[PDB]
Amino acid sequence: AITSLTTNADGSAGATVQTTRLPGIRELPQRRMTIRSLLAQGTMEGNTLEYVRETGFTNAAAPVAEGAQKPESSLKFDLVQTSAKVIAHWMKASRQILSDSAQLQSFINARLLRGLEVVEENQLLNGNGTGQNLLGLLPQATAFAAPITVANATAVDRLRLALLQAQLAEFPATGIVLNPADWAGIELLKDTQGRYILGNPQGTLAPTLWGLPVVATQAMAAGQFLTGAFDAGAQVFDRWAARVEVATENQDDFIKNMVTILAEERLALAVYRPESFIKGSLTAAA
Amino acid sequence: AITSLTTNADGSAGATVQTTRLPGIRELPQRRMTIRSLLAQGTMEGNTLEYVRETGFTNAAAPVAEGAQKPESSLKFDLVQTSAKVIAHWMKASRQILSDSAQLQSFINARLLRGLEVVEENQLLNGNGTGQNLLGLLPQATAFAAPITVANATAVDRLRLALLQAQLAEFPATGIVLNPADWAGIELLKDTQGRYILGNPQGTLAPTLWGLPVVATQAMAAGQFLTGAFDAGAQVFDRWAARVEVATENQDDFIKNMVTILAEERLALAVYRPESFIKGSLTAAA
Amino acid sequence: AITSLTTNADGSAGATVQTTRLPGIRELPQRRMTIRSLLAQGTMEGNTLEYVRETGFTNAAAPVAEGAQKPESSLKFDLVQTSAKVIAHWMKASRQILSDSAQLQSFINARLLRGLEVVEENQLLNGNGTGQNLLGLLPQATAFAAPITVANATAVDRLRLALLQAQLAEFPATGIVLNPADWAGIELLKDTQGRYILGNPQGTLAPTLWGLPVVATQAMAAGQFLTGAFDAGAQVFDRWAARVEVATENQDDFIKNMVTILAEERLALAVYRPESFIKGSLTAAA
Amino acid sequence: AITSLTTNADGSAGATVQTTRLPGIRELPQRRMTIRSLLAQGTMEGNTLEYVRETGFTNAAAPVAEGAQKPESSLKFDLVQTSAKVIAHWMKASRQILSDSAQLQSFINARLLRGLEVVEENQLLNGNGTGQNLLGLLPQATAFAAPITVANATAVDRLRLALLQAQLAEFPATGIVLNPADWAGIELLKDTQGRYILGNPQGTLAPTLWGLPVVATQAMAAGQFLTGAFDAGAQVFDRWAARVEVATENQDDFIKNMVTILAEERLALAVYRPESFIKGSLTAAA
Amino acid sequence: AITSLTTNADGSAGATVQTTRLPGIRELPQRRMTIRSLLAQGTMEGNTLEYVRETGFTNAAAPVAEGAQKPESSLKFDLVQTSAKVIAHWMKASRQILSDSAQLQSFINARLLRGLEVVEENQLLNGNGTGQNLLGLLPQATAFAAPITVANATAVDRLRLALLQAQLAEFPATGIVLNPADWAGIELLKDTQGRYILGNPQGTLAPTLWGLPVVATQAMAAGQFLTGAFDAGAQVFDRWAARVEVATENQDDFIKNMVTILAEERLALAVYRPESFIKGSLTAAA
Amino acid sequence: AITSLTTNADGSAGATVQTTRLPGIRELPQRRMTIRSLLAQGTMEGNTLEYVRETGFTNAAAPVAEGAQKPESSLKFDLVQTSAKVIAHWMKASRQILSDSAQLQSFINARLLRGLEVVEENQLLNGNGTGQNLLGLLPQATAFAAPITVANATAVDRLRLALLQAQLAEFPATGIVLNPADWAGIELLKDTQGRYILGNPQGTLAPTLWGLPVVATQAMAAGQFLTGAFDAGAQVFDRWAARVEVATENQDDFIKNMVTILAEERLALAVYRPESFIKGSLTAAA
Amino acid sequence: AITSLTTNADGSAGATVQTTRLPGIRELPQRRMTIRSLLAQGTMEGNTLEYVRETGFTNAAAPVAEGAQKPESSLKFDLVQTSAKVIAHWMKASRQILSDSAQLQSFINARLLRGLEVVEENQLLNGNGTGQNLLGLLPQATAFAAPITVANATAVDRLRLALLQAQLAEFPATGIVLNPADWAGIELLKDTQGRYILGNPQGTLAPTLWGLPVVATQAMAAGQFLTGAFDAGAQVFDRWAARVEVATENQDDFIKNMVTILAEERLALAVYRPESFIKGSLTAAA
Repeated sequence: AITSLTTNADGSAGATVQTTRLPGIRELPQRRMTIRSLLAQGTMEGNTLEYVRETGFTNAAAPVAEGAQKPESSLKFDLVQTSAKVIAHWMKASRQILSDSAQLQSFINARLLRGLEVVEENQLLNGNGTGQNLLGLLPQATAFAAPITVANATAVDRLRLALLQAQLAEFPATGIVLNPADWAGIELLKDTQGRYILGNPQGTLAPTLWGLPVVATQAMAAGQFLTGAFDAGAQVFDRWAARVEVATENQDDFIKNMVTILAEERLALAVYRPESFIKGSLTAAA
Repeated sequence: AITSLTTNADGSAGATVQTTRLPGIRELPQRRMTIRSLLAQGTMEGNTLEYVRETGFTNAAAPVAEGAQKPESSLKFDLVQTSAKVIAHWMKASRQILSDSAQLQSFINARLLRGLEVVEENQLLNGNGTGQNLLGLLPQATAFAAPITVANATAVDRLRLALLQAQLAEFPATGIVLNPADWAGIELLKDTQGRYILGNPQGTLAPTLWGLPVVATQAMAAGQFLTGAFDAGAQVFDRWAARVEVATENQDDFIKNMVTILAEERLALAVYRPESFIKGSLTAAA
Repeated sequence: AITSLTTNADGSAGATVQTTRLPGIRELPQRRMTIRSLLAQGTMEGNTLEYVRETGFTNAAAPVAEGAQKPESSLKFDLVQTSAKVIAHWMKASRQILSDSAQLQSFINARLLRGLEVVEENQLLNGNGTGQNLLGLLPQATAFAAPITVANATAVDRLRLALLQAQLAEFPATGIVLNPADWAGIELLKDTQGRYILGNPQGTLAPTLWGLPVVATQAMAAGQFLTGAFDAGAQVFDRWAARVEVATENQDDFIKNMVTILAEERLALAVYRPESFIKGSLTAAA
Repeated sequence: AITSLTTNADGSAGATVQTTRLPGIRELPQRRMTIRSLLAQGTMEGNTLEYVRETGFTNAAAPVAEGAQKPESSLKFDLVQTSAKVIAHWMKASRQILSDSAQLQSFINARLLRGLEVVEENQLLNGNGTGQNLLGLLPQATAFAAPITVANATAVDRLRLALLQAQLAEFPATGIVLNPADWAGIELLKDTQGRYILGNPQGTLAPTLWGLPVVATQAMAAGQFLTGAFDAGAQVFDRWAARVEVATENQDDFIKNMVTILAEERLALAVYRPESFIKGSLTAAA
Repeated sequence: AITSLTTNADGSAGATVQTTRLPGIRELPQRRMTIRSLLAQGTMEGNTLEYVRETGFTNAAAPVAEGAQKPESSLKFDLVQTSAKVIAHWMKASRQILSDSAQLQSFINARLLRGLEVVEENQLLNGNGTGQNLLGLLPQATAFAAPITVANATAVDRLRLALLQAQLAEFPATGIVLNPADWAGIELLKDTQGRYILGNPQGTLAPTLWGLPVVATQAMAAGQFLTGAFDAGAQVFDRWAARVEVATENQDDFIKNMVTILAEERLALAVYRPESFIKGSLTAAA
Repeated sequence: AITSLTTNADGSAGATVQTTRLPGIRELPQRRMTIRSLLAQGTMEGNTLEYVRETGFTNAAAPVAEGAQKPESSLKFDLVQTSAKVIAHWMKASRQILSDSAQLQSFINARLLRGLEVVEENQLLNGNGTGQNLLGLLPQATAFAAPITVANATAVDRLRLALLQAQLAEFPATGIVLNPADWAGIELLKDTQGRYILGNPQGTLAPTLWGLPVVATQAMAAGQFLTGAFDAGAQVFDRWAARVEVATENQDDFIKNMVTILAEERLALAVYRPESFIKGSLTAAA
Repeated sequence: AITSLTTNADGSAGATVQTTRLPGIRELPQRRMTIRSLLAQGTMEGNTLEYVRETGFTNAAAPVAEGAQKPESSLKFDLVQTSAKVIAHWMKASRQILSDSAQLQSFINARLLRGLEVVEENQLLNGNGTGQNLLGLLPQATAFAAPITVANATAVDRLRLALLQAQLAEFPATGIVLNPADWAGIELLKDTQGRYILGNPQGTLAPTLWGLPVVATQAMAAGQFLTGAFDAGAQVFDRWAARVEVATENQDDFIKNMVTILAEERLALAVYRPESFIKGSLTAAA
């Protein structure tokens, strides 16, 4: 009998129907990439930067008599330099594949310059600074030392101690950065009875601790926190931009009907006062 | 000794009284069958649907030297197709038994309509997908792994960990489905002193948890939960509607005084994102 | 010396003073008779009541191929019947004791039919139904089995578990019935510190719990509870009414100057769904 | 020189200054005497009051078969009688003391009238009943027994248990009476942590407990409480009123220039239902 | 060289600049002296006052038989006398010091009155009465004995027990007076955890306890308290006033150019009820 | 290949790129300059200030007998002197370094001005007064002796004891000054169950304790407090401004090509009440 | 008679002549300041200056075939730095002398400037470079090596060979600097028969040898010569100028009524190509 089969037997009649194509493409998810918005921004017109910073001030001012002579003071200075690194990548597509799927060219243009961001931020936060890498905020900040003793340390108390330590250095903190896996663990704090300190099973938690903005990014290792003033403690200078270029004659690609697409960034980072950033671990690690 | 006895003896006279009959028919109780309204609905034509998705991205971006070769990158696509299945069932009623029960016809119709919903819900929840079956949400869900370690196991804590794991993969959750027994167990959580954390003996608990709606259904085994975004994570495409037909000449039924009544639905299901659904145990089981 | 003494001594004169009688008769207090108003009321005019109920519904719906034969279903029905019982009692009094206290007859008439309600309620609530008794709600409901495990055994927890078990049978509860002593023991619930969870020494506690009304009748045994929906679960049919009648020649009471008074009830009870009633013990009993 | 001295030396002159007398007489304070207002008031015209009360009633209503015989019930009655007692006292004064201070007569009259109420209330509350005394509420009140069990013996728990015991006998309570010292001791109740339960150091406490008015009188012994309904539980009948008379020829008081004053009350007390009053001790006494 | 020295050497020139004088006199601080505002005021015209007060009342009223003699009562009276004392002092000043510093005249006048008030309050509060002293409240009030027993000795419980002891003698209190060094100790009460009972570190505490006003004065000894009804149990009578006299010829102040100033008070105190005031300590004193 | 290398190989061309200098100088932070604002300010037009105090006031004011000489008493006065002191300093700059870096004249002026105020506050706070220094508030303050004894020594308890000791001397306090480390330690105060007393992780703590404003300054050593009244307890008199002068011919600086810059302040301090300041240690130190 | 005499005799009226003074001051002779005019001029800001020098060029250009490849060339650079030096001197006069004659101040200024010019030239021609000396042209010039052999090698022959050697490196010479004594000795060269080598002494032309103008200055030591391209091989950068300053207040000059005048200058010298200068000795053996 007539059926939906598509074989070569009698009464197949399966090719009369056609498949329906659902519109759109199921794209992969992307992260938030909020690190760059914290710091200040600027431009340069070269390869290296240079700035001068004060280092000392004696201030030998004392009360003096009527006939005696006043004492003298002095001061010192120092110089700091940096450098700019470049990150780039390319991708090659044939000519027949293009102009067949209309929304692919632009698709690639959206997938290239996005991939520049991720690595860039991974360079901005924790870059070892050796080779062609960059020097990040995390491997350049100071360590966590307790100013005052507390009998039983808690993850919330340790952050307040870090704030106090940053304030004793005349550098008030402005923001906190830590892993979302730990910002959620903070919501799961218990007393010795069983109540919740910050968590609320029938609500949500605002992103604020001790009156300072707090941010969670996947680029931070689990069990670490970085606190301090970001707007006035560091800056990012853009030498080049995130432009995307198309080349149709690279190597022997003209006589093989292909094309290549390239993107590059060339940014740089400067940290004026490394002692205004505190980095530490949330766990005691006894 | 005239009594109400009906036995064949002296002075029985028990057959004079006639028993009365209470009107109406008492039926078995029903369930809710409320997982279809969670998802989205749509219409289809033909037998097969197909969609195109992105299945990879390399993003091999890295810093480069001044005169070195830039790194490569690549994309990858895939096409996934789903088919439509038919669910149907019939029963056969003698012609003489009808017209003696004036309400049997509507009862049969209602039972046939209700019988499709149960099997539809069972297939939508957890269907093997081999043969004529339909692939359901539960078999495609990812396993539950705790991102962090918590001191004491609690259903609220486990649900929060599941939400965190959902959020780590850039797939925010929207709804929770769990057994009503576990909801009652949650409502009976206490302290070390003996107070109630969420329960209210002089009231009732609202149906929400961690800002996400929670739904209780007997369709899931006790000690299991399922969290995800149903409004966009899957869809149900209907080909036919629930239809009922009555036949009097099927086979040799004209010469046997019988009728047949048959019902059929022919729906189908499409799951865009298998990784956006999390299933697991609400108890530690360790 | 004229005094108030009433002896045989000289100058007693104490018998001239009369003693007066306080009007009215002081009688014992009565009960509330709460059970009967909970259920539904009706009238019957026979000896036996019967109704038809569905017992099975074989669902065999399943997916099928394009050229495969569809499955079959089946139904069943049964009849359930009950009967009407009679409770009655009489009282015989002398003929001289009447017309001496003119109000004894009315007192006996009132008490004779007022004592029927207590036995009627006791039979309605707890009657084993074997022999001449009536089948009550208590011996026919289902025993309390814990659906989920709870570490500590409190009365409110067991009540919540009973409501959960009732809901698991797709039968929501509507009322709770238990002894007033157990409802008073609930107010005296202390923490480990010494505070009260529900009670208020300067106020009173409303007769509600978990959103369900609670009734405390002395008819319920101490240490037991019964939960369920009463309006749509069972009914009581009144065949006869409160009938009180007098007789002067019963037995040899014409040659003894006596009289007899009689009262009878002749009610019936029909229970529809024994699965919607949960009976249990408030204590752990283990 | 001239001074304020009053000796025989020269220039004393101190006797020319008199002494000012402060007007009025300072008096001892007064109690409240707030038990007579709890009971009902009545009048009697003889010496003895009698009333008939309907004691225990046993019904035997039970289900019966088709031809079996019906059960039998019975009643009982009792008659109780009371008596009237007299309380009086007199005081003797001289005629030279009178007519010197024109306010001693009214003072003695008021003192004689007031001194009766103290002993009258002492008899009404706690009267032995043996001899010429008057049987009070406390000797005939019902002892305290625990219907249910409680771990910690706190006074509020004991009062609630007493209210429960009164309610079980179908005799609701309406008032509580106890010593003010015990009320203050109840005020200073502590948890295990150290906080107050009912006492508010910056405020006061309302005169209610468990929804029933509470009265603190010095008449009740320390460590005792009496609860029940007072309006319908007893009555006081006034044969004579507070009567005061003055005599001059009494005994040989005409040749001694004296006078005598006498005061009499002659009240009586009747208790209808002796089992509606519960008496007990607040302490464990174990 | 020219300098700011004042020696006899060359180039001193330091005497050409004068010293600027800051206006006003920096004075010593004074207390409040609010003891006299607690009691009532009055005016007397002689030297001695006396009042008459009832002392006792036997009230030997008892129930009597029909023909028995009735019991006899009795009463008493007493007369109590007071006295008036004088406190005064004087100052001697040279005639040339005045009119050189114009404000010394009023300064001496104010100091005289302040010296009068301080000794007045110190004598009113506690004077042994021997010699020319005055009889104060401290050596005349009744000691403290706890009517009941409390497990934990806290100052607030001791004050409540003092109020109870005042009530048991039928003398309600109106105010409490104690050292301000103990108000802080009361404000510093803790739980067994570490919380605060009364005082909040972020506010102020109202001066009230158990509904009675609290007065803190340095005059009361540290560790002692005194409570009672001040406005009705004592009074202060003013024979003379606080006038000031100025004399020029005292002994030889006319030929030695002096002047003298004198101040006198001449007050008296009358205490009616020495049992309405209770004094005691706040510690356990064991 | 032309690159950015700077070696002696071919195609180096690394010397053609010049560094860029960021404008401005990165300077060290200030602290608060907050002590001066607490005290009151005034102006003087000389070299020495004086004021007059009254110190002793004997008070006999005793009760006197009739005909006896009244006792006498006396006053006292004295003068207090204070002198102005000059604090100043200078700095020597080469003539070559000036006019090469344009921003050194303004920088040096600003740093001299800022270094004046640090010594100003350090001398106002704790100066021993010997030599040519000032006598500050700290050495004139009163040691901390606890009036009462408190079991648990908390920082807030010690502060309350300080306010109590201030109040006992008729010198109420107005402000509190302590290290910010102790303020942070006060924020992290725990119960025994692990909760917070004053701290709030989702907010900030207002600077107020016991109704007194609190300022935290690095000037106080760790663990010290200086409770007192500042506005009316001391004053600061300014004579000279904080002008800055430049000289190009001081000594032999014309033949050495040098310049000098000088700054002078010449303030003075006058403390009226040395007894209203209580200094002490916050830690138990026992 | 009346003659122009001065003796004390008749006539002799020659003491009324008023001998006239010729305006202006005749002065010593000075050199012509030749060296500075040869080199290039420029202005500099700061203390040190840097410049980039090209130190290689391959220039692999060659003819190419029809379809052959092309060669590459490449380059290389480097960078070098130079500092600045200070030359100054001063003189002091008495403010009486330079107030009597105005022109002496201008003469002093001119003499100071001329001394600065002379010292500047002497440092430019030959400086050690150690300490604060400049690095002149002479200590940097390359040695002299004869490219062509000659028989007798007189001074003229050696100079011609030096010009040939300078030309053989694409740096044509522009002048010769040598001592005036050496130039005179060269001009007085005698032939074998008695004539002059350099033409005849009748030529009225500026000094010139081999078509190049010679410079006869005493700054260079006798017996040596320097040749090269001054106009494009060396630059003099003026940071400051030859200004003059006057100071009236100094070490102690205000007391002694003196005044000081200072003249000072800063300069730098840059030698781009040290191989463009040939230095040598005119005598072959020495």
